[PDB]
Amino acid sequence: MFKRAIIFTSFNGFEKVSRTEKRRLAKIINARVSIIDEYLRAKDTNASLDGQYRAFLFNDESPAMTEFLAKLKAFAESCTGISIDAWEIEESEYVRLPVERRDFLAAANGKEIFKI
Amino acid sequence: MFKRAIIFTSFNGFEKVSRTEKRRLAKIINARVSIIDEYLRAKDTNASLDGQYRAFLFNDESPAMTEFLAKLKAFAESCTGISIDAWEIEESEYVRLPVERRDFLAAANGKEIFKI
Repeated sequence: MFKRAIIFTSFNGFEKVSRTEKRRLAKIINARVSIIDEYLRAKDTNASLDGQYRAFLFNDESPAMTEFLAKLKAFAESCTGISIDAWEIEESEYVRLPVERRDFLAAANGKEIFKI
Repeated sequence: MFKRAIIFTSFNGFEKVSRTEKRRLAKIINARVSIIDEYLRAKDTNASLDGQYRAFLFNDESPAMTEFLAKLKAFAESCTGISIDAWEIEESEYVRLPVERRDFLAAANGKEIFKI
C-alpha cells in the first residue's frame, strides 16, 4: 500500500499558460515536497513544469494522496493549457525499475489514475 | 576564444529570497570578479542582485566559463525565488556595442545559453 504517484505535467498548446496558473501548479507540488526530497521541487516556469515527470511516495490508506490528486485534477480541469497525467504504481514494484528512464517506465507499467 | 557571459539575475516573486541565498549568489558571482573589476562586484542586496546585468570576460580555451555557467545553473535550479538568464557574445562584438545599455543590448544580440 506504499505507492508512487507519478504525475506528468505538460503544456498542451491549446492555450497560453498564465503566470498565476504556473504559480498555482508549482505551489500545489511544493505543498507535498518536503525537505527530504527537494529534487521534486517545482518552479513556476516552463522548464520546471512543461514536460516533466515527478514521482511522489504515498501510503494509500491515508487521505493525503487522494487530496493531493484532487487538487491536481481540479486544477488541470481549470487550466486548459496544462495537461496532467497521473499513474499509481506499487513502490515495491517501482524500486526495481532501471534507474535511468525510470519515471516513463513506471508510467507505462502503472495504473492510470486520471488523464487531463 | 574571448567571449562575454552575460547574466541577468532577478527575484521572480514566486518565493521570498533569504539573505543566505543572496550571499550564496553574490559569492558565486564574485568568484569571477577580481579586485580590479569592482564595478561587477555582487553585494547581498536586492539593488545589487535583483534585475541586474553582468558581463564576464572569458577565454573559451579554458573550462572556466563552462564551470561558472554550471555553478550558476545549479544555483538557479535549487533556489525557487531567483531566476537567472545567461547569454554568450563575442568580445569583439561586445566592445563595438554602444556603451549605454550595452549589457542589455549584448543580451538582445547574444546567443542564449539558459533561462532557469
